[PDB]
Amino acid sequence: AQNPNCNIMIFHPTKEEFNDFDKYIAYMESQGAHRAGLAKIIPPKEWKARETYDNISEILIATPLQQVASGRAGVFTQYHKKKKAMTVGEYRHLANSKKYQTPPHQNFEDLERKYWKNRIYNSPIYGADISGSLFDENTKQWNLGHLGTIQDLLEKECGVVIEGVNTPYLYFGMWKTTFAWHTEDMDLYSINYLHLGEPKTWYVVPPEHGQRLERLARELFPGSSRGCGAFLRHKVALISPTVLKENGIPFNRITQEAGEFMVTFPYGYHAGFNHGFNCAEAINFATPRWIDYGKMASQCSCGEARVTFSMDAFVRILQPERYDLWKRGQD
Ligand SMILES: O=C(O)CNC(=O)C(=O)O
Ligand SMILES: [Mg+2]
Ligand code: NI
Ligand SMILES: [Zn+2]
Repeated sequence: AQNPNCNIMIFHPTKEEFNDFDKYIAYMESQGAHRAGLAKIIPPKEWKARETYDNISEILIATPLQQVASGRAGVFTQYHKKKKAMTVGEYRHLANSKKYQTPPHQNFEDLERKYWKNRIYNSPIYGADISGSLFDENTKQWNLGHLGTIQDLLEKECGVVIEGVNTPYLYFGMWKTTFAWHTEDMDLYSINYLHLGEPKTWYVVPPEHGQRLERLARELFPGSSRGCGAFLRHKVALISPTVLKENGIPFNRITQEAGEFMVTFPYGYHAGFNHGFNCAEAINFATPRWIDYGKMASQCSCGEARVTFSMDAFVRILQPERYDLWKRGQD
């Protein structure tokens, strides 16, 4: 078996290898990359997502989210308070302010220490989940707005034709902005490109060990666990690397820099934080190997996780028994 310790793998495709997205994903899996839950892909040196970022300040963040924490430094939840709209130029100036900017630090490890020590004491503002793309339409390779759709993958593998669409989302981050522990909707893949700015640190649990993270989460967030059988779908819980190590949970970490892709694999739990002002683009995707994970994915029926139009069809086709109760949660 390839990559039996489930290490995060880093790939350096040539421009020739960068032509066929599906083929490259299947290659990475042939090398065991999925066992980690996360891989890094460094694009060929000749490739570019777009010519410049010089004109992005006019994008609107309609609903910036203030991420307010509760708990202790290593075990906390976050709630998202909605704020007034602001442009990306306004948000960048806020991120660079004395109140919100990245502190002085020695290197990524010192910064990671400072994040886990101090995150809970601040409420950074995250411009998350903004439909749109920053890839130039002329970028033909690994353009996250031109990928084959999940509905077309389900049709090709299973014959069934369903409604729904599959589009990217932009994320504008600042120091301490945080993504809670989660897998993707319907345990899909994700791909994330860091267009610009400061890094993003990721933590990941191997898919084969995801249930160990779930059992710890039930112990650490026991009222949330009684409220919902899949409360990590709410995307609010944080657990630090120190706490994961104290509880024997297998995990890995890696820092993504501007210009780099990350792929998350089906049922790869991940969490992380931004080092400073940045912009990422991400989208979900499927391969044939996902189908079985989609059939088995947990679902939030408490009603909190409240997810897309397109996920309806996935549930209806892959999980017809759940259909009914999951749509009672979503209506
Ligand atoms: O970048 C972020 O805030 C969150 N992104 C993801 O969880 C992802 O790409 O799967
Ligand atoms: Mg603009
Ligand atoms: Ni994700
Ligand atoms: Zn729920």
